[PDB]
Amino acid sequence: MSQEFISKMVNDLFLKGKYLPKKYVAAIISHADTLFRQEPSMVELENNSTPDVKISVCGDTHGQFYDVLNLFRKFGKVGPKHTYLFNGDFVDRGSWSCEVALLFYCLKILHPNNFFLNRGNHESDNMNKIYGFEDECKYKYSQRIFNMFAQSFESLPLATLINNDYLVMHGGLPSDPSATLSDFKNIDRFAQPPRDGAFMELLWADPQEANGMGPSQRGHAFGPDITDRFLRNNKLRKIFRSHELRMGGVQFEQKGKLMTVFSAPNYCDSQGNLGGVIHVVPGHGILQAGRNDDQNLIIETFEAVEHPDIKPMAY
Amino acid sequence: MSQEFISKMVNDLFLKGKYLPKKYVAAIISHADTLFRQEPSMVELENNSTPDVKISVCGDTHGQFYDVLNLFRKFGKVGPKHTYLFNGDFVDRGSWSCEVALLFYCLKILHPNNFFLNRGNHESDNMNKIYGFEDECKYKYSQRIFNMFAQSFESLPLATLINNDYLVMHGGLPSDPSATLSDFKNIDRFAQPPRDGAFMELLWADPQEANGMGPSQRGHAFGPDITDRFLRNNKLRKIFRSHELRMGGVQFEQKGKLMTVFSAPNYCDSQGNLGGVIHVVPGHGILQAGRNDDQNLIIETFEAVEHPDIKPMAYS
Ligand SMILES: [Fe+3]
Ligand SMILES: [Fe+3]
Ligand SMILES: [Fe+3]
Ligand SMILES: [Fe+3]
Ligand code: NA
Repeated sequence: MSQEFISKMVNDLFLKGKYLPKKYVAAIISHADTLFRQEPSMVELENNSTPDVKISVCGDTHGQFYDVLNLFRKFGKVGPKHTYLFNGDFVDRGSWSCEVALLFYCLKILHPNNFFLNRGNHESDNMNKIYGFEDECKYKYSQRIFNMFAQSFESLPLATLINNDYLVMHGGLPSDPSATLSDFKNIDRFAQPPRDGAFMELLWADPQEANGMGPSQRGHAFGPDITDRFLRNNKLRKIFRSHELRMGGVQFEQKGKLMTVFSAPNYCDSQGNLGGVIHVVPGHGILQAGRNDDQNLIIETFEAVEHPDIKPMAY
Repeated sequence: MSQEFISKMVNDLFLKGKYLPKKYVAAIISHADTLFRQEPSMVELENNSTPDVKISVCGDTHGQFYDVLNLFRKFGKVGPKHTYLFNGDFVDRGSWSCEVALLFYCLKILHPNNFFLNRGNHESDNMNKIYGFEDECKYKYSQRIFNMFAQSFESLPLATLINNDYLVMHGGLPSDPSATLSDFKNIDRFAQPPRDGAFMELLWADPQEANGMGPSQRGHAFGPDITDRFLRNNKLRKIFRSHELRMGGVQFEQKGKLMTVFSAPNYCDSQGNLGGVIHVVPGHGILQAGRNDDQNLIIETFEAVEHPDIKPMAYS
């Protein structure tokens, strides 16, 4: 694996609407799978000690390869100076789910210490059957290749902690006031998300602005009182999560205790929304009234880009 | 991965009729899969340069965990002084196919340079469906774990070459007089065995003592004239292969040009056969009239051992 390999794959193959030989796909899915399996259920990251490493957090990409690429061209390439985290939901809906999954896997292999993924609710069997990926995968490669992706999904961490300040999961928090970091750490993640419990809430829960807890519009809703309690109990600053569309790519929520970052711009070729990113860069933050109250954070946004004459879920 | 990890797995888990947590199985199958996938379709091994590394070749084990263990207790453990190669057909028929697959995978991870596998015809979807592994795997673990094993099978090399003298595949040779080592080397192996072709012949063909080629008792039969031609064309000494039972564990065949090693003793709790092994140890061979004519080879054999009150294919 080399940057050379990714460039040819991206430029020579995926941008000409060609697929990788099935032997490479398998090698990639398998090497990525092995890497993530060595990782704890909650990855712990820091750049306090390494001043000039920028950590970026991105949200849903839902197989929008062309925006992912743009995201990379605008915000910079993954490297020793530049870690990234994708907070799940990178497959389904978009019609280049395989191409995103594969870049991410390659990147994981090439920069195992500068590239990170949380599982999102769509990196699951139930979701892929319904929402696109399975069909796209079977069409482009095979049932066996799909199974390989599906297995790899069980290996993805459920949450990632940054600078002991920010906790990041695709969905939200459990409403259990007992819940702690070590609870998330010890989760038996190599399986499908369960019906109830913190495993599913990490992947399914949405915040609300009302206090308390309740059923969501679609797991559960959790109010700013639940977030606050969790943050102070666990010596954190904020929650970052994704799982919901935000017209402005990232949204400052729950009186600052929470941010949603969503990185699938003009979602479903329809929403005309921005995608977002959250640089954690300690002490070089850029404050804005109503968007960022933290001196370690830069919030940027990005617009959708053109993509080939293909529908969403074209498979 | 450590020898510690294998010993607990073997002794504390598999010998008490318990299974590994599904998370370990997946990790193991996946780390082994990755390792083999880095390997060429024909692996090339040598101990000429490293005098005191013994290379052992074994044949079919068909999920007979207890004899595999014994094999290791008799012949010695895999290590920097002691490479091993299993020549396929380690799953199916025997009722501890998962346990053998898993030791082999662990061993591959622990000694990636001292442990080697050729794919055998049973390390395929068609065979596992019919012959036991799929049922055993689904019963003990899950469909997903079975698929993981199945995928890993596509990564296993099709042949292995030793000291540029001995060529080792599970089944046999193609009858194509063009066939060369580089032909085997360049095979797109990550797939199921095809209907015709050198891919399938490496895994399915049987030798015969009559000259020429023909349909086998079950791919094709290949005579001593085909072997000889292949050996001299390719600057080799012998073929080693497995895929057939031999009452004496290893058999010297085709006027010395070929040997069958088979390492599943008392096959199907029925045959009362010996299992075999072929040490290649350059210049410390032990010659026997009618068994070994090569000063680089030691042929040993081993007897079957007791195993728990379980039938063969107790899950099919
Ligand atoms: Fe989503
Ligand atoms: Fe989601
Ligand atoms: Fe066999
Ligand atoms: Fe066989
Ligand atoms: Na792997």
